Amino acid sequence: RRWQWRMKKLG
Repeated sequence: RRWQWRMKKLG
């Protein structure tokens, strides 16, 4: 993963 998001991309 390019980072450690959670659900920011989803929308």
